[PDB]
Amino acid sequence: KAFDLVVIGAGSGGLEAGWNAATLYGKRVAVVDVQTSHGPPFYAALGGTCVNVGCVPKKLMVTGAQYMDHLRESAGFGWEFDGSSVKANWKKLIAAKNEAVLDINKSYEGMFNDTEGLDFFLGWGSLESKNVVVVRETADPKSAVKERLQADHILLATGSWPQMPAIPGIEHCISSNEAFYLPEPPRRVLTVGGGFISVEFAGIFNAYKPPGGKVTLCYRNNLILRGFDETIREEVTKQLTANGIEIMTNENPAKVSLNTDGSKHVTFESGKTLDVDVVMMAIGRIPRTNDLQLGNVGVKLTPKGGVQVDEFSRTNVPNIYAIGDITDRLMLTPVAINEGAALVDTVFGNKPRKTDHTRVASAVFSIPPIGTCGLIEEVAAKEFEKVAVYMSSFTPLMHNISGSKYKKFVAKIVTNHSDGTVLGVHLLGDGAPEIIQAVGVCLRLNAKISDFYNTIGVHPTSAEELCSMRTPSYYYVKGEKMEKLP
Amino acid sequence: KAFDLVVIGAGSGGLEAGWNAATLYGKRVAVVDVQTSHGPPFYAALGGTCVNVGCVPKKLMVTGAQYMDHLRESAGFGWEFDGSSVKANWKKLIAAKNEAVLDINKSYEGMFNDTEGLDFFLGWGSLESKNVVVVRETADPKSAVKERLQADHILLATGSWPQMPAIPGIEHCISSNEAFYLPEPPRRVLTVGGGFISVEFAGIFNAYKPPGGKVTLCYRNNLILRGFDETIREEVTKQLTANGIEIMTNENPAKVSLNTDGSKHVTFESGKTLDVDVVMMAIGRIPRTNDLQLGNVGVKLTPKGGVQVDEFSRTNVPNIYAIGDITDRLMLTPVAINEGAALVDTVFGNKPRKTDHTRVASAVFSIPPIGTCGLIEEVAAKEFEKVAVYMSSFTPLMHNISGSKYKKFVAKIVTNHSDGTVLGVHLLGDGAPEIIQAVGVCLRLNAKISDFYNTIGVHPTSAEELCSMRTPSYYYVKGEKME
Ligand SMILES: Cc1cc2nc3c(=O)[nH]c(=O)nc-3n(C[C@H](O)[C@H](O)[C@H](O)COP(=O)(O)OP(=O)(O)OC[C@H]3O[C@@H](n4cnc5c(N)ncnc54)[C@H](O)[C@@H]3O)c2cc1C
Ligand SMILES: Cc1cc2nc3c(=O)[nH]c(=O)nc-3n(C[C@H](O)[C@H](O)[C@H](O)COP(=O)(O)OP(=O)(O)OC[C@H]3O[C@@H](n4cnc5c(N)ncnc54)[C@H](O)[C@@H]3O)c2cc1C
Ligand SMILES: Cc1nn(Cc2c(C)noc2C)c(=O)s1
Ligand SMILES: Cc1nn(Cc2c(C)noc2C)c(=O)s1
Ligand SMILES: Cc1nn(Cc2c(C)noc2C)c(=O)s1
Ligand SMILES: [Br-]
Ligand SMILES: [Mg+2]
Ligand SMILES: [Mg+2]
Repeated sequence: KAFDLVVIGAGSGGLEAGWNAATLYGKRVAVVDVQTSHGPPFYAALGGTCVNVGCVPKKLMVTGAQYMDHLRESAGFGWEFDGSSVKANWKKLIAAKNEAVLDINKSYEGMFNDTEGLDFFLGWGSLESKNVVVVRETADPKSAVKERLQADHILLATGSWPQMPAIPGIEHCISSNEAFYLPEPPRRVLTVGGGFISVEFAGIFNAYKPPGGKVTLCYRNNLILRGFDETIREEVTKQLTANGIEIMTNENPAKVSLNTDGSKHVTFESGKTLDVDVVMMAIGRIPRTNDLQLGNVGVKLTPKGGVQVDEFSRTNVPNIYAIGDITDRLMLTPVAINEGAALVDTVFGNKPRKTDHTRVASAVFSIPPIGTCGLIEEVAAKEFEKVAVYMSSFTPLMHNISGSKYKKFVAKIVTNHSDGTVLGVHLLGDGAPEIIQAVGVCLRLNAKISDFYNTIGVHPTSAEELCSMRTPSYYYVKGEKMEKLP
Repeated sequence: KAFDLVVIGAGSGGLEAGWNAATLYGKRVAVVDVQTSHGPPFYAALGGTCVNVGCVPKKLMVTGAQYMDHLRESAGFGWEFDGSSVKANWKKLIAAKNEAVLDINKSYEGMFNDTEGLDFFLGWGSLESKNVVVVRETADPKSAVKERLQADHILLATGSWPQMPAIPGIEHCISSNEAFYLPEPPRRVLTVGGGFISVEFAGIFNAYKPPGGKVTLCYRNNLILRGFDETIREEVTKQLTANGIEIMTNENPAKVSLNTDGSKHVTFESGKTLDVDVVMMAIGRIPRTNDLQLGNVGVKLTPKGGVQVDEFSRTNVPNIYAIGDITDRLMLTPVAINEGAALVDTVFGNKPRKTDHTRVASAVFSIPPIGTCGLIEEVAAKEFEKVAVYMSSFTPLMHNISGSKYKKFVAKIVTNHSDGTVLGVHLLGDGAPEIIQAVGVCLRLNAKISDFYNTIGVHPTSAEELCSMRTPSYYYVKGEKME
């Protein structure tokens, strides 16, 4: 019942911290989660949000959705078929995804049993005191104590949870959590939000919709994918539109009612209406702090609800740390993992290390996908006197043959024009997520535009475009956009 | 007519050199090629081997061949269709490829029309003297003179040509050149060679073969793709086999005769026999120096037939340079292009530059594909006291669902273990050619394994494997493997 480390949440960050502590420093670790395998009622489970209702299932489902493009595109390369026999069996996709996620759930179970002093506890973690975690049967603080855990160090890794706008008929709407388990693919769906989860799911639904189906994505402002490169935001919008997805910008649901047939009558703030079979809210995720009872030990939260941390993932309470989505910064699995590894190398390995939250490669499995690392030009332009933008945007040849002429590949490099240093790389097109990973290493090594253009291309690839840009397309000078320097 | 530079071969390296000399250095430039557009009789043409009968068309045809796998694999993700109603129309593929190649031919035609001081001449270029290129009607040096071009500077850029073994019945065999123009897809095809062209064409033929067809690849040695990472060589063998390609290793054609029905009767050195519709020789490519009459100026060749060059692409004759495959070093379009730029910068820019032929990212568009940059471990292990190998090999999750459970993604990093410097990165699996490009930039920046494993992964990707390897799988210490 006494542990070097107690971790609340057996997710991306929590398991990395847990496993590393146990196996790298022979430490004694307790990991708490509410559920041992994916799905209702708690959705996240052993493995965390990414494994159960996140990156893993989403990617399998986006891969499934990609086959709609492959069938259509194959014809240009001489593939012949009756397009009339083509059906997208959503139920098969969901059962395959479920089997894949369950096997990972079982993978982690074996990990805990096989591993000395690494123990899993089922139930709800909360803080009783500085050095005691209590595991309860429910999220209610009043429920039975399954366990009392003595902790030299406590790690909070409870991640995040979908925010559902408090509108009349929100109970008719789902989140990404329920999207993973729909028994049937919606004919008509409204994905609410302009971020990666809304965009990815619009893609998935668009491929699996029954005949005369329609995917509508709404976003409360003017242009989806805030924080992404502007060229890419406008291009993804076009390419989603080109593939039959209806993008409603400057629109936001005001309420939902059930029609008598069980469909959803959506009324927008603008007064517009839309009938859909599914309303999926993806307007944001919020740190899961409530249920930990942070009032009991005085862990400080931010003006946004995230556990306040320093560079070393330390709370205001010594021995108590927080990593991943609960910190409400970059909500990415590899960041959570990095923070967990760093924390344990600091606290248990006597090798202090801080996660670098700059120059993080990330992706959107939009169709087609985004791969990005480092600063967008608007952000670079406020920090640096002289910023150069290099841009190549063209439909690759195979997509002239495929018939998908709308699939422009976009490659942008943003530099500090004073020394050539690459500040950001932004890709839109097939392969972008794979291309961008080694770009992350390049940025860690402080690569300049001349390091890219002096490297010999791999031909033929989209990636070689990154090694073919020698001349800026335009600049920002003291924040001002212009074709040419003074 | 008088030119600052005459370029023989309007190819990857020749066009880079010509354009750079004309537009960046304001030189007057002549370029010669034997054909204005792709295909028979001379196959390569304006644009070079890559455009006409290489990288460009082959990548399109592999993309086409990849849909066979997308067809089968879609079913695991719930796609449901009439499997018996699906046909691979090779005629449509070839027509789509031809239009794509012709469009490039035409744009090069336009580039010559619209670029002042860059002139294209049609026919066969050779050296009359050290400042005179003669353009003639045919490869025969007694053929009619079309032009005589006075040249301050001459660039040899004629590329390479398929090697055909002097065996009985060679005339009943084709090379990659003819493979691009087969009117119908062969039911039975033997690809001869373990190199990238044989492997890539085996994948193309395998996808478009008519019902009950069969692709056989034969190679003289024990394991295909010599020069590639050994783990990758064994996996690509297994993955080709799993997709119905017969890999005949330690086998080589002794002779070919025609069966009565016009099919090819192949006799292997081992006595073995195989009847096929097509025999594609992909056993090598040799520099195209015969037709250049280099004996007229005394340009030094190797016994191989390549033009010998210093690191600046200089022949033993001043004002005569060679770049690209004719130099028989690295036969890649981007290397030829790099050599052309470096030469012109050197000669016309007084900006002296040599192409680094080390740490060049390359690909094989096998199914699945390879991406590689830098040294394989066996090579590193001879040149370094301590070599670490970081290896990750696993069927990615999507391929458990797709049913292609044979599709292991291999990621291998080879380091100098004394300081962690990455010497080589070798990838097998979907995306590998796209992943390896920015790896080339890493190796230029002398990336260490710690630069890889301290970089935060993009998830979920195959590429993140490169950033998830903290601990060597095994070592070479003074040439010896130690697990
Ligand atoms: C739809 C979707 C798609 C995504 N796609 C990607 C992607 O492609 N790439 C990417 O990098 N990221 C992606 N993410 C984000 C990624 O899932 C998260 O950043 C990551 O899982 C956060 O890790 P963590 O360690 O913060 O917590 P999580 O992995 O969320 O783990 C939290 C765990 O804590 C448990 N828990 C919560 N409260 C308690 C309690 N009181 N007691 C016990 N256990 C508790 C939960 O059951 C859960 O298992 C996606 C997210 C979603 C929702
Ligand atoms: C099937 C195949 C696939 C390939 N795939 C790839 C790949 O994916 N990626 C890659 O990087 N490389 C690839 N290559 C290699 C690439 O094509 C070559 O390395 C590149 O084209 C060589 O460029 P170059 O300038 O040396 O010559 P080339 O591009 O071959 O140009 C030589 C030109 O000279 C002309 N010529 C020859 N003799 C004469 C003469 N006497 N007078 C006038 N003109 C003449 C020819 O008509 C030709 O246009 C492939 C090669 C082949 C055969
Ligand atoms: C720094 C930057 N971040 N990103 C990607 C991203 C991530 C990760 N989460 O939200 C956005 C937007 C950019 O494109 S600039
Ligand atoms: C017709 C259909 N058959 N397929 C398989 C396929 C083909 C053929 N090319 O790309 C894919 C993917 C479908 O997904 S509908
Ligand atoms: C150095 C290395 N070069 N390569 C790729 C390659 C190329 C290009 N031509 O022959 C080989 C083999 C490796 O795999 S190790
Ligand atoms: Br061998
Ligand atoms: Mg245990
Ligand atoms: Mg001209």
